[PDB]
Amino acid sequence: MALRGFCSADGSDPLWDWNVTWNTSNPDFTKCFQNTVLVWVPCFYLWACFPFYFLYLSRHDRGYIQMTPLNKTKTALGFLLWIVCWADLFYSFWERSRGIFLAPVFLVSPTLLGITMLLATFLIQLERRKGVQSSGIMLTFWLVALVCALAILRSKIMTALKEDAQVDLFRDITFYVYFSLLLIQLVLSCFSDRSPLFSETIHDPNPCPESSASFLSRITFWWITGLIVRGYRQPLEGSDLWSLNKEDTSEQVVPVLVKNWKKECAKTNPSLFKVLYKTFGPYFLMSFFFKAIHDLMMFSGPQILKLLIKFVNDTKAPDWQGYFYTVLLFVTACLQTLVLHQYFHICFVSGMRIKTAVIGAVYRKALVITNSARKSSTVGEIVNLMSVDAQRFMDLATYINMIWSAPLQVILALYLLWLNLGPSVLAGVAVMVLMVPVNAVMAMKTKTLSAVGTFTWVCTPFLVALCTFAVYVTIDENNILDAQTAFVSLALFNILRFPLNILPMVISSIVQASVSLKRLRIFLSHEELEPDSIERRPVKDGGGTNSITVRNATFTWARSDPPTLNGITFSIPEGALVAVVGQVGCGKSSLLSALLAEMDKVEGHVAIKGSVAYVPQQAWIQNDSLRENILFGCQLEEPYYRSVIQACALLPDLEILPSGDRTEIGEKGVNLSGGQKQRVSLARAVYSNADIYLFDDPLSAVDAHVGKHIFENVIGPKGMLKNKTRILVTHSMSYLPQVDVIIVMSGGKISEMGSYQELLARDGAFAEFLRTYASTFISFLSIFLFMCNHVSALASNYWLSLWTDDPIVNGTQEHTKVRLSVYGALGISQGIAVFGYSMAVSIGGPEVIKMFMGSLFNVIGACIVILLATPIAAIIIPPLGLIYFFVQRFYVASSRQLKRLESVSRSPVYSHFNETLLGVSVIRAFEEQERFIHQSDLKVDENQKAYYPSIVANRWLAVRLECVGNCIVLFAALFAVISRHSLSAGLVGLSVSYSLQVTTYLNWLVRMSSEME
Amino acid sequence: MALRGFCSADGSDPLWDWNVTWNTSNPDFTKCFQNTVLVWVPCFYLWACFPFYFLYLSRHDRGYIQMTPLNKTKTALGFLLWIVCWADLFYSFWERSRGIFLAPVFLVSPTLLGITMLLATFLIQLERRKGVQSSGIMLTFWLVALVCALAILRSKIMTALKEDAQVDLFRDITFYVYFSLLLIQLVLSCFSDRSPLFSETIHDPNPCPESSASFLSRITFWWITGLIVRGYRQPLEGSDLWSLNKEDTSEQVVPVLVKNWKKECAKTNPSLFKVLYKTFGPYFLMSFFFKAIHDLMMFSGPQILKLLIKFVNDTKAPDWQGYFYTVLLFVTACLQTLVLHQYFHICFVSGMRIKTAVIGAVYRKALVITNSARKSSTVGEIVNLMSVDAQRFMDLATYINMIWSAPLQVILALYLLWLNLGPSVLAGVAVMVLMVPVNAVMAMKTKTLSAVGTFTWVCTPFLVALCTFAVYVTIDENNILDAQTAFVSLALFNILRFPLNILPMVISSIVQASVSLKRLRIFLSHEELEPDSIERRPVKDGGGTNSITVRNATFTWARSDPPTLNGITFSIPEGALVAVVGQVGCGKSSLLSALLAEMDKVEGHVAIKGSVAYVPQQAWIQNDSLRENILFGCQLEEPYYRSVIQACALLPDLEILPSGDRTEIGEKGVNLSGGQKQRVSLARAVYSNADIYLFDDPLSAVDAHVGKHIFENVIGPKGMLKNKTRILVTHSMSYLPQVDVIIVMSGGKISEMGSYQELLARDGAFAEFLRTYASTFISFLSIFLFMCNHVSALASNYWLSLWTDDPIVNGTQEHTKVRLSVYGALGISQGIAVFGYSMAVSIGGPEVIKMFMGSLFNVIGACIVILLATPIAAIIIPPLGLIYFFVQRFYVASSRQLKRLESVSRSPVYSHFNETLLGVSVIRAFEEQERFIHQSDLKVDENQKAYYPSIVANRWLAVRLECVGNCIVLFAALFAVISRHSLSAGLVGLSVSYSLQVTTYLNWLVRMSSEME
Repeated sequence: MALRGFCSADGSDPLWDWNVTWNTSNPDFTKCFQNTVLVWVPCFYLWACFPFYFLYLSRHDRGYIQMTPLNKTKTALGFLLWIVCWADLFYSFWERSRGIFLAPVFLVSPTLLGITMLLATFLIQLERRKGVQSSGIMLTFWLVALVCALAILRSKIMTALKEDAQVDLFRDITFYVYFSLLLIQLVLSCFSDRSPLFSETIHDPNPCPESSASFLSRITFWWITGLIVRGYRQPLEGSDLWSLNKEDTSEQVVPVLVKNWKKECAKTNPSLFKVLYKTFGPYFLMSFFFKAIHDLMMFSGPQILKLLIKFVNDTKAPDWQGYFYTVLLFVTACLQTLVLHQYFHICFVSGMRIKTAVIGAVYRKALVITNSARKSSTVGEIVNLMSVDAQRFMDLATYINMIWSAPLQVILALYLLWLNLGPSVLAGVAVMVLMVPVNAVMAMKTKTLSAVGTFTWVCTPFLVALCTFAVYVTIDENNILDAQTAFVSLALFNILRFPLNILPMVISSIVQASVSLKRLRIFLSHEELEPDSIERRPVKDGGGTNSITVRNATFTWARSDPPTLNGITFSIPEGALVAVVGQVGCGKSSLLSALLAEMDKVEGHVAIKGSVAYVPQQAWIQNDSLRENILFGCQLEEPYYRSVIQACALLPDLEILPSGDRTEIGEKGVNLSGGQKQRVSLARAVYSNADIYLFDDPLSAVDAHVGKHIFENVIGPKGMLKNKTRILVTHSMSYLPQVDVIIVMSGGKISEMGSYQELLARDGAFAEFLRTYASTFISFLSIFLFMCNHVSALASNYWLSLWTDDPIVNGTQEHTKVRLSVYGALGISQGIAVFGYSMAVSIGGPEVIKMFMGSLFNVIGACIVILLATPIAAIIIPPLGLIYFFVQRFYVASSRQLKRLESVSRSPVYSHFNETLLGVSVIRAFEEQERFIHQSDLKVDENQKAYYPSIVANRWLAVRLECVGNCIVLFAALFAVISRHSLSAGLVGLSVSYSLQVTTYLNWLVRMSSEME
Repeated sequence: MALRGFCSADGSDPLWDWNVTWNTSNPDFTKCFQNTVLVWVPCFYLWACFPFYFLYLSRHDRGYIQMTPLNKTKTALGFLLWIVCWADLFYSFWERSRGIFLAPVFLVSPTLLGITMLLATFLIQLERRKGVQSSGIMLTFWLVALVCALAILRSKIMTALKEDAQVDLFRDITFYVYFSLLLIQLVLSCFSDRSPLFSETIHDPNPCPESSASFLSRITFWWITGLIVRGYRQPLEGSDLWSLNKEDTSEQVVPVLVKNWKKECAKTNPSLFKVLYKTFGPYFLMSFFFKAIHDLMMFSGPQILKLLIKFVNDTKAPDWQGYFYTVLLFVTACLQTLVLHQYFHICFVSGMRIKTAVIGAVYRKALVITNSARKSSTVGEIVNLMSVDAQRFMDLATYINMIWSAPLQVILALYLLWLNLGPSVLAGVAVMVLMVPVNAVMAMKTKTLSAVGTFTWVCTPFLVALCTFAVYVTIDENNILDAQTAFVSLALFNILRFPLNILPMVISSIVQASVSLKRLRIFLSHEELEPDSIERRPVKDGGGTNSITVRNATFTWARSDPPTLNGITFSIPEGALVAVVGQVGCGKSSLLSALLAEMDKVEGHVAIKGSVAYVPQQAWIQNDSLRENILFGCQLEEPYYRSVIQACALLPDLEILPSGDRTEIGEKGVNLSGGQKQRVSLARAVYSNADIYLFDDPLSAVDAHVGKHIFENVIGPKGMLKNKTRILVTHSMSYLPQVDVIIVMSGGKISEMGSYQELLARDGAFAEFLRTYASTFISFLSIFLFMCNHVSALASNYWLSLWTDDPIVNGTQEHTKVRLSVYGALGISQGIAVFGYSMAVSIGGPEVIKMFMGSLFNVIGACIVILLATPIAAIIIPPLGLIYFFVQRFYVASSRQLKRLESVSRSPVYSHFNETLLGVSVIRAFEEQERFIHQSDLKVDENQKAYYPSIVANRWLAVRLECVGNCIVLFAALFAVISRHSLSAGLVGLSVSYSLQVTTYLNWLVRMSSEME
């Protein structure tokens, strides 16, 4: 209560009077209020946002924009804005000192403005130093200060020329100068800044323009209009799209997630969503504050409307009041559409940023890890995990914020409806519960009346309103239907309807996401890094005499099975032909694979020296050129290519092919034979030019006569690779005598080792093997029904408006029985007509034309109602009938060509992953597993360059189609307040109510039932 | 008088009447006036501009802009606008047919609007067909129609909502739709068109943007701001300039003038003047119609000011009148500055287009015509005709339109002043004749206190005003100095002053131009075509046996002299060495030159064969590379270059040079000896590789040994040119015996011809010749004086304002004879102060700082006066104190770098013309005179590319610095009309008078006293 004594020494200027600002014909604020609150509010606004902005900006150094003249003039203006406010205080000090008592108010309030201006000037310099072009804080502060100064300027201009007023000629000049400088700075603080000294774009010439735009352009999504119009004439395809900004690329996201997951695993299990909470968490806290505010802006629509009606029925209030509400019907309807469409963008971006990391984390955990423990099917169990489970992590991101906002709106709307009407709404909302069976009906239709059901859905607002009003009127008495009662609930029900629709289908989505999480987690922890290290590396030393060393080796396929190899110990020098002999199923494959770090060793010491080349019995070919398949990464070399082709004898195979060594080999191409595949693999192996070669019956399917030249050309001692180490396994008989050393193993143990001559002289197991084997009319009806239904609805609304304005005498209002009778009769007629045209269209037939005609006729009716209420609105119909039109044609011809590129670019990632998963066994032997990781990175990135601008073109139109909807309410309220002396309450209520339901029906027509056709 | 019965049957709605539009508190037009005149005016405006536009556009086909959607929508909008106006007439016909008498007025107007709408729609398509992007007629028509319809809309909105009247609901909707469509079309018809299918710019990538700009941009000169801003930071030089538009080039103007002049000469200073008038007449006639509107709008300021001053003194007129005049103070002050600056551009372009044609005509006449009759000096008589006479043909273009507008303004202003004041102004204007002496004074100050002279010039308006008012108030006593009398004449004198000063220096310029015309015509009429046809061409036939044929030849140097050659007849075969022998002054040079078609023949037959090479005794070198000088256009050839260098023996000369054959030879370079020059010319001649060679003592200054070596190297029979025809003349005593045929001539007649042996055996005159030639402290004082003078002027103005508002009692102005005394005393004090600071600045010394300080103090006073008159104007001072500033700094730093390129580019054309005039003889001997015309063309075009945008940057600032001046009058009248209840007439008069004189003093500061220092 100190303000009363603070304002003056007599208490004659109370803060609020209610007799000077509201009840007069010329409102004007008092003195103390103007001096204190209007001055203080900007300072409090800015002083509570400086530490947060400073802390946020202390981590985002980006540039050094040096000496633009804008920074030279803005600093000067900010410094000049301080000296006048200081001079005011200096003059006040003089006046106090000499002879005048002036109260402490003049000695305190001015001194804060100087401090705030000094802080703003310093912030401009810091903002320039940290290098950001457009500012989102200076604009708002300048706007607020300008409005607060405009109020005082109007008050002073009104009180100046009243009657011979005595005003000191030292506070007018100061305030006028201050206001002019504020206006100049507001204009000047929105142009641009030149550029940072250095930027990321040094080589790529096509960057996205989002990094360089003004605050208003980013708010209104204007920078996307560049490539939309260009898509209308010139077809859109190829490199016309932009490039990423080096932040969403897969090379800068996956390592962070994999490191955090590895650290969490080493800490110990909680699911990976626990890690995602601490990785991608601080970007969802901005998507929670934006939603709630929007919700509180939804219920400022009806209330104002109610007030307006109460103003029309009063015939003695001052006129200007009717202009105070209308302005508030424009700001509130404007700030609501500039907040939701930013929360949507944040949610979509943070939901897209997760899939590009999960995909990479899955891929990097398959090619080099989880060996010998993979038992799930190769198709539909691993590849499906890349296309279905990871694709259900964007819906959850958008829908996770609808779990608590769904019941809040319902509770608030029910409370307001109960406050307005009374207990009857409990029955009325019961009808709302009674049409929960209607959503049950559409659900069971989806399981399996569709048109009949949707027309009952269309008609159900009428049914619920009629039932509510009948219950309100029939029960009890002495209740009169005013304009507010019958014209507020109609909007409240429409607002409340949507959350009762959104509640289903969400609880199923959450369950499905939770189910998918279990599978993702069980796969990401499906191993314990089996091939960590058991060998002496494929190549560790560049020089040695003994190639393969092994002592006391023992390996097993699985940890729960008896060992298959025991007591394995041998040594082999360099450049010796070693051939092993074993029976079918003896275990040759297991021993052969144990050398490639594909087994589990319990005890033993084994080592190899030099890079290895592997030729498995099964061959795989990547879908590419035969030249590329043979080269396998290495560049061409002549006549090395000719030499290796001659050695492999590929001349007939190259000649028979339609284009030689350039056709489509493998899948999605011509089919070959097994022998040709084996020859191609052998050619690739010999081209690899390794130190040790490891074969596995590479000539079984090749004809023996044909394979004779191959054996005598390369494998035999006459070949060009006689200086390397060769290992060959087979069950052939002919090639045994020409090898150097023969090793025979059975029962998991090696029996004898030695040369062919020594084994033959011994006449032991080899002799026994040789001896045993011994192989050495409806259109016009539909139109008429449409017209009947629409005129029935219009007559219903007109009759309700006429009824709501009946005079009140002796409690009741004349007659309240015939109105209900005619209302019910017309409702029954409309219900008959809707089913009649339902049957007509069902017999004639579809839904696209249905909704198209419905929306067109409804918007025509919405226009004609406003035309009938006031004959001056016809000025604004033409100009608003064109701006919308040009929006509905650019979007259809530009969002239909960007929805086809994704279907083209989707397949390659899945195909590449399937190929890698099928060829991992051979890909790991060559020690070439980084190139493939890089390769599968450049295809996912190509599916996120043509997909990012396919959703912004959805946040464009939606914004552009809501300003049109909100520019009719203002002009239907302003043109109705001017002529309050001749308009009843009902007509104003109808005109205002029909202007709210235009944006929904305008947006429905453009998206659905237009692009489909 | 038919309108009275046309409006209505009983004539109850007459035409204009002051009882309903002017004397009321709510002005509103009547019914018949609204129905007829406002509607009819647009139709008459457009219907009187269609044939002219059609005729002008039927000759300027430029493109085929095909199917822009703007042309698709504008036609539809026009066709829609037609139908509503037709429907109005249809409904009127129905109403007249059924039961209603409605008068013929409703049956005429719609059928007259429909025709205009259809014509506009057709004109859009016709405009599209001929390919013009921006239209200057559609915008004006739409604006006029909208302005006319605004009043009808206001009346129909005012008469409907209030008074509870009855309005038919069939004419409101039609008019509202019509107004909305008009607004939409006005907005839509000012964007752009796409492009013509083909344009001139196919190769050059830097065209001037003037060919592609909107109407508003062309009017406001907003396409030169692109490079003015760019030149501030990056230095301006080189290729940053644009290119011509293929219309001002010298290859497309000179032929037209030369053809017209030749035709006029063949028909037979009236001749040249008539030819110029017939050639460039059409584009100058547009300059007469633009210096008529501005002259009339000049006199619309004093009338409005007088009306406003009279209105302020009235305290019962309705308030809104004060807002009708102020708007008229903005349109009139705006249309005046958008007309003069469009006449200046046309005048300057027409002035520039003449010099580029006169220069080309003179050059094409000089080189190949007027031979043997040139007697004027080579310097200062012909070259001066290219730089002085043709440079005085741009001032005449601008000043020729000031010969009749100078006295018209004087006469009109004198008549108005006499009407306002009376006979006293005749005495006062006599005192205004009294500065005819003082301008004569500065005239003699130009011939030989000058600061004192200009300070008396500054004080002159005060002196003449004081004398006029003293004379007005002294004689008799019948008139009282009101506000209008003392505040209209002050502006009228200032308006009238300038033409009284422009009149001198023009009559001298006209005389000088008339003098220059005589010399230009006497040189251009100097044709006297010498080389018409006298020879058989230098080369006509490619095959023959006799080289030179001559019979009965006779030639003379001049037509008024006895012939020097008579009885010349001889013949020589192909490849014969012919040497002629003559005495000194015998006439060898005359006969030698006669063979080159440099003489005139009265009788005889002479003929030559094959292209000729000429080596005159005097050699000329163009300032270029020695390689280019020797090549003379031909490309280099090896080892031809080495062969000719060895033949000419140029090895020591090339070796001794600092860079060999690459130095700067000739003028502006190193000097060379005469022998080297002769050797260079001989090398050029032999490089020419002609059929007939003609020498003239080419070894006079050459050393005897060097000359002998050259003679045996090339000229002698052992040389490489023995197969062609050689002619040599000399007086040497050694080379005669080795020649084939010797010809001796004397007295103009050839005596004997024959071989050396025959002549020696004859022992005639040859033996005689042989034997004959064988025998042989103030700064602060200046500041104080400045302040005293300015406060004295301010006190003078304030005292006059106080005096003019004295009450009138008994016919007299209270008591006079006391204001005049103090007025004169303060005037004398101001004169003493200005003389004192004159002496101070003369002793201390300059003019730049003088005018700078004067303008700064005057412009600060012009703002302090407005601030004192009304304390609310302080809002507008800051924002207008910045827009001007940024204009003053860009222009100074961008028009100082474009005023230096001309000084660089001026010299080459004069230097090239001098070189050509000195080399004419050799340049014509070689039959190479077409390349040099192009060479001299390519430079005058380079002097007109950096000069065209050096004057538009003067029409930019002047436009940008007059809207600031005209935006203070509006805000000083509006802020003074609001508070008429507390302001006397004197303060309003002072404020409005001082607000006019701000543009002149703002423009004076930027151009002078700023750029100079």
